[PDB]
This record gives sequence, structure tokens and C-alpha cells, in this order.
Amino acid sequence: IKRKLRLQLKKARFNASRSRSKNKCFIKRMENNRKIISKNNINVQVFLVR
RNA sequence: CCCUGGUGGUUAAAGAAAAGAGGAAACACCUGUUAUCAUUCCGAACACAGAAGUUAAGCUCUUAUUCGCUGAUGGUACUGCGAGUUCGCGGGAGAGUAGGUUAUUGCCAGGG
Repeated sequence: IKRKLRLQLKKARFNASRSRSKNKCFIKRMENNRKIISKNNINVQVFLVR
């Protein structure tokens, strides 16, 4: 099988193998962060997670 | 203060064309080349000497926006970033369209 195609295919399969549950957790976190940022003049605690 | 003439600032056509209104003052057209001046020839422009006449033109004002110029709100193109992917967040045209536009203003002189 040709190397160009198999590299494309392997990369596409890795990309597509993401879990919707994890995506939903990330979406929930993003929504929470945007809601907090929408505020103004409050003390906020920032954790680094990535 | 206002009209007119001259001189600045504020730059969005503060643009040209067509039609109408005036001209007291001011301005312009207009008179003569003969005096200094100018033209690669020509008082046309300019230069000089003056006021007989006029709104015709330039100019000012009023006009349909006829040409131009300017321009929405949305939408789209495009773009930053993202463990949401033809998506999530942020910014947002050009063009087109509803429209709008023939300025405004500081201070010198003449007199209404």
C-alpha cells in the first residue's frame, strides 16, 4: 500500500478517534470560563491545566 | 451685525452642466495703446492710462439630483484563535441597496 496514502490514512484515523465525552467536558469548561470572563472587577483564581 | 471684496482655518464633490433672480456699494465685463512692460506673431493674457455702458458672461442666491461624489443597517467574502470541526469565540469588508450631498468658519476694509 502506497506510503503517501497510508500516512494520510493513519493521521486521519488518529484525528478522528476523539471521544465525544471528552469533547463535552472541554465544552463545559470553555462555557464556564467564558461566563467568568464576562464579569468585571472581581478577584479570579487561575489554574493552569494544559 | 449683514451684503460685497480680499485674506486664513476646518478637507466629505467645498465638483461641473442646465434654468431663474440682481448689479446701491463692491466686483467683473467693458475703453484706448501714447508713456514703462510683455508676446518664439497677436493690448488675447499681461502692462499702463479711465469710468461711456451692462447682468450678457464671471461671481452671488434659489432649483429637479439630471451627471458625479459620498454612504447606511444586515448579509457575505476574508481573517486571528480554539481538545466544539464546515464548527466555537473575536474582528469585519468591498460591492450592492435604503439614502444623503451644490459646505462651514476665524477676522480686515467700504455701508447699510
